[PDB]
Amino acid sequence: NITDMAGRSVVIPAKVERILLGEGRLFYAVSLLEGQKPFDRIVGWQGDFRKLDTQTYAVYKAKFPQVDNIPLIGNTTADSISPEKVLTLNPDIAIFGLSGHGPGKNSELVKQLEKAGVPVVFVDFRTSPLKNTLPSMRVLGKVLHREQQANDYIKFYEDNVRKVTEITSKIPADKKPSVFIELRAGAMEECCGTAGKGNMGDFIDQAGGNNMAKNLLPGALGTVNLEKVLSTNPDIYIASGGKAPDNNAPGVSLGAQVTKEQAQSSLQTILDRKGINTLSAVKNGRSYGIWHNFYNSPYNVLAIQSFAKWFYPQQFADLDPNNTMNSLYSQFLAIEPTGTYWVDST
Amino acid sequence: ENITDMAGRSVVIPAKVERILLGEGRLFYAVSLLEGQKPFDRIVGWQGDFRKLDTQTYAVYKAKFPQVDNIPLIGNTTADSISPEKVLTLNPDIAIFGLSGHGPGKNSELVKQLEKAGVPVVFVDFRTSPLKNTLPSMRVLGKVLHREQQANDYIKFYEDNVRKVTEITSKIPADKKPSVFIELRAGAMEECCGTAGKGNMGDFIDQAGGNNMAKNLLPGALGTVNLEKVLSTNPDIYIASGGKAPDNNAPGVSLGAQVTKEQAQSSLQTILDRKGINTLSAVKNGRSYGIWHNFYNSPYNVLAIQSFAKWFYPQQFADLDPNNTMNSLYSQFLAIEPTGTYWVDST
Amino acid sequence: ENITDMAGRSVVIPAKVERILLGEGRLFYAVSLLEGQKPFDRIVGWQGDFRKLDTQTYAVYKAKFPQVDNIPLIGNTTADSISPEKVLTLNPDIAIFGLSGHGPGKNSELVKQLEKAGVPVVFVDFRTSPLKNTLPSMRVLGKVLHREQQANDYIKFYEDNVRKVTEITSKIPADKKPSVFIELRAGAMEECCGTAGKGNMGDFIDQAGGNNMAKNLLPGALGTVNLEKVLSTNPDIYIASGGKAPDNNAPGVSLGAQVTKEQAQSSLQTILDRKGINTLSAVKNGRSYGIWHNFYNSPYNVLAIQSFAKWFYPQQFADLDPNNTMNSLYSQFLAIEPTGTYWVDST
Ligand SMILES: N=C(N)NCCC[C@H](NC(=O)c1cccc(O)c1O)C(=O)N[C@@H](CO)C(=O)O
Ligand SMILES: N=C(N)NCCC[C@H](NC(=O)c1cccc(O)c1O)C(=O)N[C@@H](CO)C(=O)O
Ligand SMILES: N=C(N)NCCC[C@H](NC(=O)c1cccc(O)c1O)C(=O)N[C@@H](CO)C(=O)O
Ligand SMILES: N=C(N)NCCC[C@H](NC(=O)c1cccc(O)c1O)C(=O)N[C@@H](CO)C(=O)O
Ligand SMILES: N=C(N)NCCC[C@H](NC(=O)c1cccc(O)c1O)C(=O)N[C@@H](CO)C(=O)O
Ligand SMILES: N=C(N)NCCC[C@H](NC(=O)c1cccc(O)c1O)C(=O)N[C@@H](CO)C(=O)O
Ligand SMILES: [Fe+3]
Ligand SMILES: [Fe+3]
Repeated sequence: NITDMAGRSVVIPAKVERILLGEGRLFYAVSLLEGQKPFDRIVGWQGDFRKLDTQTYAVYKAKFPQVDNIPLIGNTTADSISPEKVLTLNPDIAIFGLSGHGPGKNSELVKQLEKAGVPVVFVDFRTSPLKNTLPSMRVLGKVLHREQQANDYIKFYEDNVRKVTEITSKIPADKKPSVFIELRAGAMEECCGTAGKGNMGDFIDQAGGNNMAKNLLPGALGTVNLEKVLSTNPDIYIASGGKAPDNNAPGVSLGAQVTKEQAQSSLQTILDRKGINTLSAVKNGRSYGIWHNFYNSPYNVLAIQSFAKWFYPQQFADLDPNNTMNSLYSQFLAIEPTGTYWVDST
Repeated sequence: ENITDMAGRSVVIPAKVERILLGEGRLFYAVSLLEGQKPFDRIVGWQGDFRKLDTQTYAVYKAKFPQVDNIPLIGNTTADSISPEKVLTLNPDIAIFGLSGHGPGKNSELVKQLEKAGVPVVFVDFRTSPLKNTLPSMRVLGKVLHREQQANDYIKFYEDNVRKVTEITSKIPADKKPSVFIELRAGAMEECCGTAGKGNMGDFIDQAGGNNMAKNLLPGALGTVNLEKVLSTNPDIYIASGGKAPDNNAPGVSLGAQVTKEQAQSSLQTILDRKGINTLSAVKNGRSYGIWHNFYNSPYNVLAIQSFAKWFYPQQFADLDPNNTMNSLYSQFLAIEPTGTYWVDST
Repeated sequence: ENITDMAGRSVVIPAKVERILLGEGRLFYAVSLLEGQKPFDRIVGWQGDFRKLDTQTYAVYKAKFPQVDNIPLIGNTTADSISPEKVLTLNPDIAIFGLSGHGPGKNSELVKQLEKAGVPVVFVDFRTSPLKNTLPSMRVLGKVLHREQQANDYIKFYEDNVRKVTEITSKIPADKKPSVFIELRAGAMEECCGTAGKGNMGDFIDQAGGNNMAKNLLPGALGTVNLEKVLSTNPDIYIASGGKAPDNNAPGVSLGAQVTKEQAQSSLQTILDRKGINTLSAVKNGRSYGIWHNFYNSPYNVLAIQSFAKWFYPQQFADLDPNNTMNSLYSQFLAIEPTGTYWVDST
């Protein structure tokens, strides 16, 4: 038996072959365990990975066209999941997130699955990445019978994060740069989405930054008004996005099918917005883009490294997130790394 | 032919023993010193604490003895989870229990049931009063299990290896002794900070010539002291106990048979990086250490008394090496090979 | 409604409060700023520290309110002496506790008992982290006791009176600051010398633009530094805290509601005449002072921050008078008349 991220006891199945993904992008944690056979044990998933990660999807489709035939249990919201379609896939395990675009610990679907005799595991990369990322992988390892892959990934992760924390854990608060992260910048109805005590805030903390929204918000995600950002006038501005290159909607283009030219061109649009464009950080060129889906992925060590190099350029001159990304893919994944997951303003 | 156990009770020695019941699984450690190359041959069943709270030492014995998985578990990790029915159907001819711990005590119903069933019960203790009880416990186990030679051999080994410490620390006056705080299962409890009073690992601090800051804060062998009380006392030496497996992302110190030094140093450091702890003088000065938790209930505890002495007086015990003591212990008495890290220093 | 206390815990605000339990008696000081001319009307019971460790302020309130003697004492001066049974039979509708001090903390059993009984518990702090916690504590007490107006009035008063200091001392560079040692309950402890680190009266030294010599000697808010370490550091300014009653022949500094300037100066001098202390440069040069100890846990601590700034930079704060601040505090908020000596200079 194991304790999941909701504190609940889960009896590990003897053999797993029918994994249900409550949130599609929980695939990222699964991908680190399944080696060259990524989709072999997925009976169905939330449609967020296919619809909100179109780039990473297309790359896996070109090498694995059977991905199109994995059933979508819903669209991009917990409320759109048919519990009936879920149960007819006869899962032998269901992986859910404490938060996100899929069911949480108190949903009806979780109770239905408990009545059906199906083990449910809660992980978390989104609410409390710092507390939860590694424990989540340890647990997924045990319940999916991929302890070796999991232990390998934890060692890789700890080592690559320790490269940052060995330095930033000793830096005193008054020497840290102030940071604002604008999630899905440009692309929300009301500006400005950001992270508080949690989510990408954990990355700012680890990378030795000072999140200006840490004390403005009670939860992991929330909203701060444009004028509050202008008034705080933080040292460093970071925008997250995952927009596909050939999408004329507002947002930052980043992901597997994005070139540096397009990442720079679209970040600039984001930085040219009224108000934003007068920020000291934007004028001084301390303005950056990070791929949004790192907000819910155990690949988040790539962002902690990208934030650290932006917060202390020379102290992390020698650190290369692209090499960490390449080591990750070659050691663990079944596709080749492409595209741009981070960008600096021209 | 009768013996007095650690509960003051007389126990008549069985003519032949072949079905030993272990009230606490980790009481196996005392048994292992007697059974030579046939460690599990006489164990009918045991509490699940050894298998579930000592996964590393378990796995090593499993690789050499896969039949260990088939020894029945009479419960999980608490006295209240033991089914007395499963116990009695194993038809034990002796039951070994601890005065304290994760198994039944002298006043439990199960002890009375066993007395009604005609089964001798022996109380040992390595946990409440290690200094008073460890050697008497082994003497007794020797007599009731018909391994007097092994027991007497282990007592001589133990006394000699402890005397290496006490010859020096017994002459040191109180005012030249270091203040010490031991945080049991540091990082891994709900509320900080577990420790030992007059008993348990406190006995080891006493013997090794240290001054346990919790000796007078607590009435019993185990208890709790608040973080702020530790900060305020600001002791010269900080020690954290743990037994966490390397592959366990829960909080705590990794130590045991399957732990490397790098793993032990990295995980001790996490423990020392916690708010409050990290401002301790002992932590800043590098007088910060890790000890394997299960020494809190094992006659192998001479290893800890030695590690403490070398931490309490580094140069006066430069020449003492607990690893040589462990290697001699294993080769003389056990059926497995010593591996892993049972003690670590901070870098 | 709901609020966040000083332990990070959410507390549901009672609709009406009429039975306040004080975990530490001297938490009364925070309550007194809210209750106007009816100070004791809503107190069901309190720790005995206010009555036994603040005999002077007690006696003054007794002369105007003799019913104070009938408020139940839930214990003496230590968390361990509180009967949880007597507490629960008072049927409190709220309990106010301190993160630290002579009453229960966030992890005590009594706090859990009260949670089981359906009684809201609020943690405040004037003692561990006065700078971070004093004003947030008052805002919170305001909300849960339905005295938001009084609380907001006191915060404005406090901020303004502290700003009179910080406007000046916040711009002073470290190398122009005087070194300071504060000896808590000077002369009156078994082992010299109690003091404050990064917290407690240390926060006041920081705000008043001083350099606390124990800031980096200690991990916690309170601790101990040896006499010789003080002598060696030989700080610019020496401060002794006390609250001893005039007619008490025990050692310590006399300060409080019933102490005259001459009793405060005479008793400070005894404290400064002690072996070792009397060779300090600060003592010989007359930069030696007394501060009333209970400011170590009171939202009236703005009086200590102001007394400190005036000792640290006499001419820059020539025009500042902490006595006017106390009188403005008493007249605006309290139900008694200010008397006695809360601070003293050596002649
Ligand atoms: N399209 C919707 N109606 N909901 C979206 C899903 C869940 C929601 N998402 C976010 O708040 C969010 C914020 C910033 C950036 C993102 O990518 C986001 O997905 C959400 O998290 N809701 C909370 C509270 O209900 C939760 O599920 O815990
Ligand atoms: N809690 C909400 N109602 N909205 C916040 C999240 C929902 C929605 N998110 C996306 O469209 C999205 C796209 C790519 C990756 C993601 O994680 C996403 O969450 C959203 O942000 N909607 C905007 C309007 O488009 C909004 O509601 O502000
Ligand atoms: N999981 C539980 N509910 N109880 C655990 C077992 C019994 C308990 N153990 C400890 O207190 C303990 C403390 C520090 C370190 C350890 O390894 C521990 O096992 C226990 O000792 N109970 C006391 C009193 O009930 C006793 O048996 O004497
Ligand atoms: N007496 C108690 N109620 N708790 C303390 C002991 C119980 C538990 N112990 C262990 O997990 C354990 C592990 C390895 C070796 C041991 O000897 C153990 O006791 C424990 O400490 N639980 C924590 C919370 O999980 C706690 O009590 O706070
Ligand atoms: N009478 C006792 N045995 N203990 C008193 C408990 C409060 C204790 N007080 C001090 O340490 C103290 C030091 C200097 C000056 C003072 O006026 C003091 O009251 C205390 O603070 N305990 C801390 C740490 O244990 C706490 O409760 O967190
Ligand atoms: N926690 C401890 N063991 N000692 C520190 C404080 C205990 C005691 N305090 C007081 O008597 C006192 C008086 C007025 C106001 C306070 O806040 C007080 O704490 C104390 O100082 N004890 C002395 C012995 O006299 C000591 O322990 O050195
Ligand atoms: Fe989202
Ligand atoms: Fe235990």
